[PDB]
Amino acid sequence: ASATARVRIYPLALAKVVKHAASSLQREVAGLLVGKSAGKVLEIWDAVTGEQYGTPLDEMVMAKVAEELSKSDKNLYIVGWYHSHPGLDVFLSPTDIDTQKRYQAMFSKAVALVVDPVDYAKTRRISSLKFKVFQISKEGRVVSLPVS
Repeated sequence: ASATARVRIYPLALAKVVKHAASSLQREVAGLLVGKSAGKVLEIWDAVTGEQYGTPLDEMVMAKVAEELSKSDKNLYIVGWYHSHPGLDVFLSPTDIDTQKRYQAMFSKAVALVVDPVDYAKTRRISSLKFKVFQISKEGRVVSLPVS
């Protein structure tokens, strides 16, 4: 359906995304996914961001993400992004589609992890996490990828 067949999100990455998203329920937070492909499987090993957590400048976002990237594993690379949409359920907005298309122009296997962390933050159970991982097909459809 799209360039990447499926995705494996390592627990430390998922933890980082969820902590960010769940710590910031008033905001549609974002960051980068760090990992590597292994054939048709895209591995998400880590996540970084230049955004603030919680209740809160491009110049600060750039510094912070550069600092995080400087500490990242040199055998890994940017494989996508995440975006939280508290209370909106899980889909790519029109804006998100544009962004994802831009990511894919940088790296054809890039993916978009969308999370709605409201229920997780209420229940404190990962099984209440609402998320999907998306890519955009050539013909412009939003495709939801298998995730382990």
